[PDB]
Amino acid sequence: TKAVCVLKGDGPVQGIINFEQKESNGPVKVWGSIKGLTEGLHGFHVHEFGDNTAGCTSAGPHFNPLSRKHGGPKDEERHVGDLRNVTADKDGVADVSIEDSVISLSGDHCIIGRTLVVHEKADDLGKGGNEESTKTGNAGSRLACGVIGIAQ
Amino acid sequence: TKAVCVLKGDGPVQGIINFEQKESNGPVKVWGSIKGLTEGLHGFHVHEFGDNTAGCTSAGPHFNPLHVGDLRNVTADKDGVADVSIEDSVISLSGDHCIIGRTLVVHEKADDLGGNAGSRLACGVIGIAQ
Ligand SMILES: [Cu+2]
Ligand SMILES: [Cu+2]
Ligand SMILES: [Zn+2]
Repeated sequence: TKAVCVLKGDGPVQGIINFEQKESNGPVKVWGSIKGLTEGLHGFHVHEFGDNTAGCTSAGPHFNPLSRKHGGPKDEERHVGDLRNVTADKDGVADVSIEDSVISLSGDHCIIGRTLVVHEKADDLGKGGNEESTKTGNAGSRLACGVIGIAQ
Repeated sequence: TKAVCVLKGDGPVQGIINFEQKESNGPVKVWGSIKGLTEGLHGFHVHEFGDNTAGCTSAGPHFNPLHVGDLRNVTADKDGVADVSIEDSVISLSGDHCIIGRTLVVHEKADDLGGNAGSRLACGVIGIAQ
């Protein structure tokens, strides 16, 4: 399977992110770039709904089919949608090259038809000592998003 | 099971289309509106790929896993608005005819039902809704 997402938002933030899974239960490669970002770390998650009728707001919460706590490290408790942080350079460009073992593009709990979101602030990966850390990672507002679609 | 699609293009054509399927073995209800169209019939199809990196062009061909994406035509009234109210039992929101993650496209011309529908005016990726 291959998938793709066009990220867009109100601001200068935009990008394209590609997904590829060679085998049914194989790792998913996630790669592309996002620009218009402030230099530094930006939270990066799959959200539950592929509903962009009210912008990124209508995407709902982090995609969490197992009803677990927010995280990031793929070897510890997380939402399925938790993809940690992207890092923007001095020119505001975040080149993305990730391999994730928890998301999938087929079978149970796949992310096709859901929304990819890039955030205002860094994701604390559920490591903070506050309630918000366990829910959102304190990544703040949604800067750009798009629906994840099947690609050729 | 519910889905939604925001149709956009590089012209005036735009709309929102909703999909609801209460039963996995039953019909999908398709409803919404599209504005900015020329009066008359317009091709209305699910295309294979939910790839909008090149606008509607990257959506690929008419969706056909066997066409399954054959939703026929919408009718734009004289004010350029098409009211969409469709029940289709060929498309699905689950299983093998699943259209989630694919692209809904509205066309310049009428689908002659056998498809000569012309340019892709607006499109969007079909996403899971609450
Ligand atoms: Cu998020
Ligand atoms: Cu078509
Ligand atoms: Zn999370």
